Amino acid sequence: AWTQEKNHHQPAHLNSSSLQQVAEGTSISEMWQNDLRPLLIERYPGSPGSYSARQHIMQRIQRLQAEWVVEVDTFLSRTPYGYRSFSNIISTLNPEAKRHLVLACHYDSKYFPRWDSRVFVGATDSAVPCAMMLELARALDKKLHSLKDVPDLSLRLIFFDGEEAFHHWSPQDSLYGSRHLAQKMASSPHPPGSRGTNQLDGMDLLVLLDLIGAANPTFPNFFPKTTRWFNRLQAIEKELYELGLLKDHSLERKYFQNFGYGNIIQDDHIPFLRKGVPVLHLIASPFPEVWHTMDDNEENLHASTIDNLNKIIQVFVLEYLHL
Ligand SMILES: *[C@@H]1O[C@H](CO)[C@@H](O[C@@H]2O[C@H](CO)[C@@H](O)[C@H](O)[C@H]2NC(C)=O)[C@H](O)[C@H]1NC(C)=O
Ligand SMILES: [Zn+2]
Repeated sequence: AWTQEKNHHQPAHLNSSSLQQVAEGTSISEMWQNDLRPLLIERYPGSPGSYSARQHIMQRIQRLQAEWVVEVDTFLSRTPYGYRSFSNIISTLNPEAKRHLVLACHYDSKYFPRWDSRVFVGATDSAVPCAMMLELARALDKKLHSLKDVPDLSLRLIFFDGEEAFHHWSPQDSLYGSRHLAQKMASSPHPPGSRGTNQLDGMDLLVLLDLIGAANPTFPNFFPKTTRWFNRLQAIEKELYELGLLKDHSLERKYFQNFGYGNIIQDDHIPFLRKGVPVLHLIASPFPEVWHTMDDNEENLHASTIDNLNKIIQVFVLEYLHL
């Protein structure tokens, strides 16, 4: 049986001709204004916000001509203030297929106390992620639809709710969603019901994205596990600025750069990675120079980036999936 095939996969590099067509088949002003901004509001749990968002998504997907199958995992937990609810979102093309490329932001904000009209939002941290993840199945829509035949392998999106700790980051004041997804992924098997094959077996990669939207970032590579793939972003990022599908960018300041090895950063990803899942963690390091200050907004953003960085994986994602 499969479960071990996951670790043989290598991609289909396309050519310029194609490489052109969807460096132009993406508009980061379309993203800015349909996907992104109408999330720029306070969207941590309990909040009127944690719905205007959640909901916002849902149709943002399904409105699409491709093939998504959308699930709200929702549950009740221990907040250092009591028993708030939580709502993980789970987009899915080909559910029956049984190995998946998946991308996954945190869809919530930080709670921040209320002493004036000003209020947190989190641009970079992190609606920017989700926003691309949204671009990323718009732009390449029908390419994604073109696969109903129907080996087993497709595309899961995930939006974790409860990235952050209320008062105080801890092993048990944080990640709420993430963890609750693991032993729920783990519990349940697909095939339904292939005995020693649950949901955590078909998770092919996991490219978690956080802190995305500053000028001039740098992403380590943490897990050699998945750096063979990191190599793809070495690779994409050059066969590419060369041909100049890249604005306001040079390769003597690369962000997909290789040295920050086996390092102590703790997102939503840890407990997945801790059923040995191969995970890929991508996250301006050092942190956007405004992280969490009230100043984590539009202002200090930068189209360019997001974008360029929006293409890029809209290749990898392919590649992987033999387009
Ligand atoms: C770029 O790659 C594609 C193949 O992925 C080439 O065009 C395709 O070629 C075959 C014809 O049998 C089919 O896969 C498609 O019908 C073609 N169309 C499209 C739209 O991709 C294309 O010629 C290659 N470009 C080069 C080599 O410059
Ligand atoms: Zn944060």
